[PDB]
Amino acid sequence: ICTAKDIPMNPMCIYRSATNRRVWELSKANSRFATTFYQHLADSKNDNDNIFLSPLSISTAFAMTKLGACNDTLQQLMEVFKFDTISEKTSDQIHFFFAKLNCRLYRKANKSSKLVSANRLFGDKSLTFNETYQDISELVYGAKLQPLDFKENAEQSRAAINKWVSNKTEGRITDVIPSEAINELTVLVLVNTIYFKGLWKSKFSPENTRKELFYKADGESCSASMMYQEGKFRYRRVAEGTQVLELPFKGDDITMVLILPKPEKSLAKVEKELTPEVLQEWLDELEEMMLVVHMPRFRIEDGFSLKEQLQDMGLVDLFSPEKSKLPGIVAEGRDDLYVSDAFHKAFLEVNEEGSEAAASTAVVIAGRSLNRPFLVFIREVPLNTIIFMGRVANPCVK
Repeated sequence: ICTAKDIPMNPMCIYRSATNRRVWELSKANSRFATTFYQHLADSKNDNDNIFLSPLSISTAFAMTKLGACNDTLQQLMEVFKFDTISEKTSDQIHFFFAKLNCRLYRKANKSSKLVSANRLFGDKSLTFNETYQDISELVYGAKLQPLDFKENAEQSRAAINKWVSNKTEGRITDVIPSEAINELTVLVLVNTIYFKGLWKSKFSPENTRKELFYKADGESCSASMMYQEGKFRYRRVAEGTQVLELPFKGDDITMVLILPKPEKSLAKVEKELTPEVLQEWLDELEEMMLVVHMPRFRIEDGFSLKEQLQDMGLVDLFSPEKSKLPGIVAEGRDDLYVSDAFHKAFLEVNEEGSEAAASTAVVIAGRSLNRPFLVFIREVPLNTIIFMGRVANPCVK
Protein backbone atom coordinates (compact mmCIF):
# COMPACT_ATOMS: atom_id res chain seq x y z
CA ILE A 1 0.00 0.00 0.00
CA CYS A 2 3.20 2.00 -0.15
CA THR A 3 1.97 5.43 -1.29
CA ALA A 4 2.28 4.42 -4.88
CA LYS A 5 -0.32 1.71 -4.51
CA ASP A 6 -5.56 4.80 4.91
CA ILE A 7 -7.71 4.95 1.80
CA PRO A 8 -7.42 1.33 0.62
CA MET A 9 -9.92 -1.34 1.54
CA ASN A 10 -9.68 -4.64 3.42
CA PRO A 11 -12.41 -6.85 4.85
CA MET A 12 -12.57 -9.64 7.42
CA CYS A 13 -12.96 -10.03 11.20
CA ILE A 14 -12.02 -6.79 12.95
CA TYR A 15 -11.18 -6.62 16.63
CA ARG A 16 -11.34 -3.61 18.96
CA SER A 17 -9.46 -3.16 22.23
CA ALA A 18 1.75 13.29 10.60
CA THR A 19 0.45 9.89 11.53
CA ASN A 20 3.85 8.18 11.60
CA ARG A 21 3.10 7.92 15.28
CA ARG A 22 1.22 4.80 14.22
CA VAL A 23 4.27 3.51 12.39
CA TRP A 24 6.42 4.56 15.34
CA GLU A 25 3.82 2.91 17.49
CA LEU A 26 3.98 -0.28 15.42
CA SER A 27 7.75 -0.21 15.73
CA LYS A 28 7.40 -0.14 19.48
CA ALA A 29 4.93 -2.98 19.53
CA ASN A 30 7.28 -4.92 17.27
CA SER A 31 10.20 -4.11 19.66
CA ARG A 32 8.13 -5.05 22.69
CA PHE A 33 7.43 -8.51 21.14
CA ALA A 34 11.13 -8.86 20.34
CA THR A 35 12.49 -8.35 23.83
CA THR A 36 9.73 -10.59 25.28
CA PHE A 37 10.32 -13.18 22.64
CA TYR A 38 14.09 -13.09 23.24
CA GLN A 39 13.58 -13.72 26.87
CA HIS A 40 11.41 -16.83 26.56
CA LEU A 41 13.75 -18.10 23.88
CA ALA A 42 16.77 -17.43 26.08
CA ASP A 43 15.00 -18.87 29.13
CA SER A 44 14.61 -21.97 27.00
CA LYS A 45 18.17 -22.30 25.83
CA ASN A 46 21.49 -22.89 27.55
CA ASP A 47 23.05 -19.66 28.73
CA ASN A 48 26.21 -20.58 26.93
CA ASP A 49 24.31 -21.14 23.66
CA ASN A 50 23.96 -19.09 20.48
CA ILE A 51 20.83 -17.13 19.68
CA PHE A 52 19.96 -15.34 16.46
CA LEU A 53 16.73 -14.12 15.08
CA SER A 54 14.81 -11.52 13.21
CA PRO A 55 11.87 -10.69 15.48
CA LEU A 56 10.77 -8.45 12.58
CA SER A 57 10.38 -11.48 10.33
CA ILE A 58 8.31 -13.16 13.03
CA SER A 59 6.21 -10.05 13.36
CA THR A 60 5.42 -9.88 9.59
CA ALA A 61 4.66 -13.52 9.05
CA PHE A 62 2.27 -13.34 11.99
CA ALA A 63 0.63 -10.16 10.74
CA MET A 64 0.20 -11.93 7.47
CA THR A 65 -1.34 -14.82 9.37
CA LYS A 66 -3.60 -12.33 11.18
CA LEU A 67 -5.31 -11.38 7.87
CA GLY A 68 -7.83 -14.28 8.06
CA ALA A 69 -8.02 -14.67 11.83
CA CYS A 70 -11.28 -14.54 13.73
CA ASN A 71 -12.82 -13.75 17.12
CA ASP A 72 -10.21 -14.68 19.80
CA THR A 73 -7.63 -16.29 17.51
CA LEU A 74 -7.32 -12.80 16.21
CA GLN A 75 -7.47 -11.27 19.71
CA GLN A 76 -4.52 -13.34 20.91
CA LEU A 77 -2.57 -12.46 17.75
CA MET A 78 -3.26 -8.84 18.56
CA GLU A 79 -2.16 -9.03 22.17
CA VAL A 80 0.85 -11.32 21.72
CA PHE A 81 2.50 -9.30 18.93
CA LYS A 82 1.45 -6.27 21.03
CA PHE A 83 -0.77 -5.00 18.21
CA ASP A 84 -3.16 -3.79 20.83
CA THR A 85 -0.60 -1.16 21.98
CA ILE A 86 -0.89 1.12 18.99
CA SER A 87 -3.53 3.86 19.02
CA GLU A 88 -6.88 3.14 17.34
CA LYS A 89 -7.92 -0.48 17.85
CA THR A 90 -8.52 -1.15 14.12
CA SER A 91 -7.21 -4.68 13.56
CA ASP A 92 -7.16 -3.93 9.85
CA GLN A 93 -5.08 -0.75 10.16
CA ILE A 94 -2.28 -2.85 11.58
CA HIS A 95 -1.50 -4.28 8.18
CA PHE A 96 -1.61 -0.80 6.69
CA PHE A 97 1.01 0.52 9.15
CA PHE A 98 3.08 -2.56 8.47
CA ALA A 99 2.82 -1.76 4.79
CA LYS A 100 4.07 1.74 5.45
CA LEU A 101 6.72 0.38 7.82
CA ASN A 102 8.15 -2.17 5.44
CA CYS A 103 7.91 0.51 2.83
CA ARG A 104 10.36 2.87 4.44
CA LEU A 105 12.37 -0.19 5.42
CA TYR A 106 13.07 -1.89 2.13
CA ARG A 107 12.09 0.72 -0.40
CA LYS A 108 14.70 3.19 -1.55
CA ALA A 109 15.61 4.68 1.89
CA ASN A 110 18.88 3.44 0.62
CA LYS A 111 22.01 2.55 -0.88
CA SER A 112 24.66 2.16 1.71
CA SER A 113 23.53 -1.27 2.84
CA LYS A 114 21.23 -3.91 1.44
CA LEU A 115 17.83 -4.17 3.14
CA VAL A 116 15.49 -6.43 1.20
CA SER A 117 12.33 -8.34 2.26
CA ALA A 118 10.09 -10.78 0.45
CA ASN A 119 6.92 -12.52 1.37
CA ARG A 120 4.90 -15.28 -0.10
CA LEU A 121 2.02 -17.67 0.37
CA PHE A 122 1.98 -21.29 -0.73
CA GLY A 123 -1.44 -22.90 -0.76
CA ASP A 124 -2.72 -26.25 -1.96
CA LYS A 125 -3.02 -26.28 -5.80
CA SER A 126 -6.49 -27.72 -5.34
CA LEU A 127 -8.18 -25.36 -2.93
CA THR A 128 -9.90 -22.06 -3.49
CA PHE A 129 -8.64 -19.26 -1.30
CA ASN A 130 -10.55 -16.03 -0.50
CA GLU A 131 -9.86 -13.59 -3.33
CA THR A 132 -9.73 -10.62 -1.00
CA TYR A 133 -7.47 -12.52 1.34
CA GLN A 134 -5.20 -13.19 -1.60
CA ASP A 135 -5.33 -9.59 -2.94
CA ILE A 136 -4.78 -7.91 0.51
CA SER A 137 -1.81 -10.25 1.03
CA GLU A 138 -0.17 -9.14 -2.20
CA LEU A 139 -1.17 -5.50 -1.65
CA VAL A 140 0.01 -5.12 1.93
CA TYR A 141 2.76 -7.73 2.18
CA GLY A 142 3.47 -8.08 -1.54
CA ALA A 143 2.71 -11.73 -0.98
CA LYS A 144 1.79 -13.80 -3.96
CA LEU A 145 0.04 -17.12 -3.57
CA GLN A 146 2.05 -19.92 -5.22
CA PRO A 147 0.00 -23.08 -5.76
CA LEU A 148 1.77 -26.14 -4.36
CA ASP A 149 0.67 -29.71 -4.52
CA PHE A 150 0.58 -30.49 -0.81
CA LYS A 151 -1.81 -33.43 -1.13
CA GLU A 152 0.10 -35.40 -3.70
CA ASN A 153 3.61 -33.94 -3.41
CA ALA A 154 4.21 -32.35 0.07
CA GLU A 155 7.95 -33.21 0.27
CA GLN A 156 8.61 -31.70 -3.14
CA SER A 157 6.51 -28.87 -1.83
CA ARG A 158 8.68 -28.17 1.16
CA ALA A 159 11.76 -28.40 -0.97
CA ALA A 160 10.28 -25.83 -3.37
CA ILE A 161 9.47 -23.45 -0.56
CA ASN A 162 12.91 -23.92 0.88
CA LYS A 163 14.42 -23.18 -2.56
CA TRP A 164 12.39 -20.03 -2.82
CA VAL A 165 13.66 -18.76 0.51
CA SER A 166 17.21 -19.63 -0.53
CA ASN A 167 16.72 -17.52 -3.61
CA LYS A 168 15.42 -14.74 -1.49
CA THR A 169 18.21 -14.99 1.03
CA GLU A 170 21.25 -15.24 -1.26
CA GLY A 171 21.71 -18.90 -0.35
CA ARG A 172 22.06 -17.96 3.29
CA ILE A 173 18.81 -19.49 4.28
CA THR A 174 17.95 -22.98 3.29
CA ASP A 175 16.06 -25.48 5.48
CA VAL A 176 13.48 -23.21 7.14
CA ILE A 177 11.00 -26.06 6.87
CA PRO A 178 12.20 -29.26 8.48
CA SER A 179 12.17 -32.77 6.97
CA GLU A 180 8.61 -33.66 8.02
CA ALA A 181 6.73 -30.37 8.50
CA ILE A 182 4.69 -30.52 5.29
CA ASN A 183 2.08 -33.17 4.68
CA GLU A 184 -0.96 -34.10 2.64
CA LEU A 185 -3.11 -31.99 4.98
CA THR A 186 -1.21 -28.74 4.54
CA VAL A 187 -3.59 -26.05 3.32
CA LEU A 188 -1.24 -23.10 3.16
CA VAL A 189 2.18 -21.83 4.15
CA LEU A 190 2.92 -18.23 5.11
CA VAL A 191 6.46 -17.15 4.51
CA ASN A 192 8.60 -14.13 5.24
CA THR A 193 12.23 -13.48 4.45
CA ILE A 194 14.76 -10.79 5.34
CA TYR A 195 18.17 -10.18 3.86
CA PHE A 196 20.82 -7.72 5.00
CA LYS A 197 24.34 -6.95 3.86
CA GLY A 198 26.20 -3.91 4.98
CA LEU A 199 29.54 -2.20 4.94
CA TRP A 200 31.35 -0.90 7.95
CA LYS A 201 31.30 2.85 8.10
CA SER A 202 34.78 2.13 9.62
CA LYS A 203 36.23 -1.23 8.80
CA PHE A 204 38.78 -3.52 10.40
CA SER A 205 41.81 -4.62 8.31
CA PRO A 206 42.82 -8.23 7.81
CA GLU A 207 46.45 -7.23 8.66
CA ASN A 208 45.54 -6.50 12.27
CA THR A 209 43.34 -9.55 12.60
CA ARG A 210 44.74 -12.31 14.78
CA LYS A 211 43.84 -15.91 15.47
CA GLU A 212 43.57 -16.95 19.10
CA LEU A 213 42.62 -19.21 21.98
CA PHE A 214 38.89 -19.66 22.73
CA TYR A 215 37.68 -21.52 25.83
CA LYS A 216 34.26 -23.03 26.34
CA ALA A 217 32.25 -24.07 29.36
CA ASP A 218 34.00 -27.20 30.57
CA GLY A 219 34.63 -27.87 26.87
CA GLU A 220 38.10 -27.88 25.32
CA SER A 221 39.53 -25.05 23.23
CA CYS A 222 38.89 -23.66 19.76
CA SER A 223 40.35 -21.02 17.51
CA ALA A 224 39.06 -17.54 16.92
CA SER A 225 40.00 -14.86 14.57
CA MET A 226 39.76 -11.58 16.40
CA MET A 227 39.51 -8.32 14.51
CA TYR A 228 41.03 -5.12 15.78
CA GLN A 229 40.46 -1.48 15.26
CA GLU A 230 40.78 1.90 16.87
CA GLY A 231 38.34 4.74 16.44
CA LYS A 232 35.63 7.11 17.41
CA PHE A 233 32.48 5.21 18.17
CA ARG A 234 29.30 5.97 20.14
CA TYR A 235 30.04 3.98 23.32
CA ARG A 236 28.93 3.68 26.92
CA ARG A 237 29.79 1.58 29.96
CA VAL A 238 26.33 1.22 31.57
CA ALA A 239 25.22 -0.09 34.96
CA GLU A 240 27.20 -2.88 36.52
CA GLY A 241 30.05 -2.46 34.14
CA THR A 242 27.92 -3.49 31.18
CA GLN A 243 29.36 -2.22 27.88
CA VAL A 244 27.30 -0.79 25.02
CA LEU A 245 28.97 -0.12 21.70
CA GLU A 246 27.61 1.13 18.42
CA LEU A 247 29.06 0.17 15.03
CA PRO A 248 27.21 1.80 12.23
CA PHE A 249 27.12 0.74 8.66
CA LYS A 250 27.88 2.93 5.60
CA GLY A 251 24.18 2.73 5.52
CA ASP A 252 24.31 4.79 8.75
CA ASP A 253 20.48 4.45 8.94
CA ILE A 254 21.45 0.98 10.02
CA THR A 255 23.68 0.00 12.94
CA MET A 256 24.91 -2.91 15.04
CA VAL A 257 24.78 -2.55 18.77
CA LEU A 258 26.93 -4.69 20.98
CA ILE A 259 26.17 -5.31 24.62
CA LEU A 260 28.84 -6.94 26.66
CA PRO A 261 28.11 -7.82 30.19
CA LYS A 262 31.00 -7.13 32.60
CA PRO A 263 33.70 -9.79 32.15
CA GLU A 264 32.87 -13.00 33.98
CA LYS A 265 29.36 -11.67 34.67
CA SER A 266 26.26 -13.71 34.06
CA LEU A 267 24.66 -12.53 30.83
CA ALA A 268 21.47 -13.82 32.40
CA LYS A 269 20.74 -10.75 34.48
CA VAL A 270 20.94 -8.16 31.70
CA GLU A 271 18.94 -10.39 29.46
CA LYS A 272 16.42 -11.06 32.23
CA GLU A 273 15.80 -7.37 32.60
CA LEU A 274 15.60 -6.60 28.89
CA THR A 275 13.07 -4.03 27.87
CA PRO A 276 12.98 -1.71 24.87
CA GLU A 277 13.03 1.06 27.46
CA VAL A 278 16.20 -0.28 29.09
CA LEU A 279 17.69 -0.50 25.60
CA GLN A 280 16.57 3.02 24.59
CA GLU A 281 18.11 4.26 27.83
CA TRP A 282 21.48 2.75 26.90
CA LEU A 283 21.29 4.36 23.53
CA ASP A 284 20.39 7.78 24.90
CA GLU A 285 23.56 7.59 26.98
CA LEU A 286 25.98 6.67 24.21
CA GLU A 287 28.72 9.29 23.73
CA GLU A 288 31.24 9.35 20.89
CA MET A 289 34.64 8.12 21.95
CA MET A 290 38.07 6.97 20.81
CA LEU A 291 38.48 3.30 21.60
CA VAL A 292 39.89 -0.05 20.66
CA VAL A 293 37.51 -2.70 19.38
CA HIS A 294 38.30 -6.33 19.62
CA MET A 295 35.55 -7.96 17.62
CA PRO A 296 35.34 -11.42 16.15
CA ARG A 297 35.21 -12.40 12.53
CA PHE A 298 32.48 -15.05 12.70
CA ARG A 299 29.28 -16.70 11.56
CA ILE A 300 26.26 -18.21 13.35
CA GLU A 301 23.12 -20.03 12.18
CA ASP A 302 19.93 -20.37 14.20
CA GLY A 303 16.92 -22.56 13.60
CA PHE A 304 13.83 -23.41 15.60
CA SER A 305 10.13 -23.89 15.93
CA LEU A 306 8.19 -21.03 17.57
CA LYS A 307 5.09 -22.88 18.65
CA GLU A 308 6.12 -23.59 22.16
CA GLN A 309 7.51 -20.22 22.93
CA LEU A 310 4.60 -18.30 21.40
CA GLN A 311 2.25 -20.57 23.25
CA ASP A 312 3.78 -19.54 26.59
CA MET A 313 3.39 -16.00 25.38
CA GLY A 314 -0.38 -16.33 24.97
CA LEU A 315 -0.61 -17.67 21.37
CA VAL A 316 -2.77 -20.66 22.14
CA ASP A 317 -5.86 -20.58 19.88
CA LEU A 318 -3.89 -20.33 16.67
CA PHE A 319 -2.25 -23.60 17.44
CA SER A 320 -5.43 -25.58 18.33
CA PRO A 321 -7.09 -27.69 15.64
CA GLU A 322 -10.13 -27.57 17.81
CA LYS A 323 -10.32 -23.84 18.63
CA SER A 324 -8.21 -22.17 15.90
CA LYS A 325 -10.03 -19.51 13.92
CA LEU A 326 -8.81 -18.67 10.43
CA PRO A 327 -12.16 -18.32 8.49
CA GLY A 328 -11.02 -15.60 6.06
CA ILE A 329 -8.56 -17.63 4.00
CA VAL A 330 -10.20 -20.28 1.84
CA ALA A 331 -13.30 -19.26 -0.02
CA GLU A 332 -15.36 -22.30 0.93
CA GLY A 333 -15.45 -23.88 4.39
CA ARG A 334 -12.39 -22.31 6.05
CA ASP A 335 -13.50 -23.83 9.35
CA ASP A 336 -10.64 -25.98 10.58
CA LEU A 337 -7.22 -24.49 10.32
CA TYR A 338 -4.71 -24.52 13.05
CA VAL A 339 -1.10 -23.59 12.65
CA SER A 340 0.62 -26.95 13.03
CA ASP A 341 3.91 -25.28 13.49
CA ALA A 342 6.07 -22.27 12.75
CA PHE A 343 9.73 -22.14 11.92
CA HIS A 344 12.45 -19.52 12.02
CA LYS A 345 15.99 -19.56 10.68
CA ALA A 346 18.57 -16.83 10.86
CA PHE A 347 22.12 -16.43 9.54
CA LEU A 348 24.71 -14.00 10.81
CA GLU A 349 28.18 -13.29 9.37
CA VAL A 350 30.64 -10.71 10.58
CA ASN A 351 33.99 -9.70 9.11
CA GLU A 352 36.39 -6.87 8.26
CA GLU A 353 34.32 -5.40 5.44
CA GLY A 354 30.98 -5.39 7.31
CA SER A 355 28.15 -7.69 8.34
CA GLU A 356 25.54 -9.79 6.62
CA ALA A 357 22.31 -11.25 8.07
CA ALA A 358 19.30 -13.18 6.80
CA ALA A 359 16.25 -14.90 8.22
CA SER A 360 12.93 -16.60 7.40
CA THR A 361 9.73 -17.31 9.26
CA ALA A 362 7.24 -19.76 7.82
CA VAL A 363 3.84 -20.50 9.24
CA VAL A 364 2.39 -23.90 8.21
CA ILE A 365 -1.38 -24.48 8.23
CA ALA A 366 -2.64 -27.95 9.23
CA GLY A 367 0.63 -29.83 8.93
CA ARG A 368 2.63 -32.16 11.15
CA SER A 369 3.42 -31.13 14.72
CA LEU A 370 7.12 -31.34 15.60
CA ASN A 371 30.89 -21.26 25.30
CA ARG A 372 30.99 -17.80 27.00
CA PRO A 373 29.65 -14.15 26.21
CA PHE A 374 27.73 -11.93 23.78
CA LEU A 375 24.62 -9.88 22.58
CA VAL A 376 23.99 -8.51 19.01
CA PHE A 377 21.47 -6.03 17.59
CA ILE A 378 21.03 -4.92 14.02
CA ARG A 379 18.73 -1.97 13.99
CA GLU A 380 17.05 0.59 11.76
CA VAL A 381 17.83 4.01 13.37
CA PRO A 382 15.18 6.30 11.94
CA LEU A 383 12.54 3.57 11.98
CA ASN A 384 13.35 2.37 15.50
CA THR A 385 13.15 -1.31 14.46
CA ILE A 386 15.04 -4.31 15.57
CA ILE A 387 15.76 -6.17 12.32
CA PHE A 388 17.92 -8.90 13.83
CA MET A 389 19.13 -9.83 17.33
CA GLY A 390 21.06 -12.50 19.06
CA ARG A 391 23.64 -13.86 21.40
CA VAL A 392 27.03 -14.87 20.14
CA ALA A 393 28.23 -17.74 22.36
CA ASN A 394 30.84 -19.25 19.98
CA PRO A 395 33.21 -17.33 17.65
CA CYS A 396 35.33 -20.34 16.71
CA VAL A 397 32.38 -21.56 14.70
CA LYS A 398 32.24 -25.08 13.30
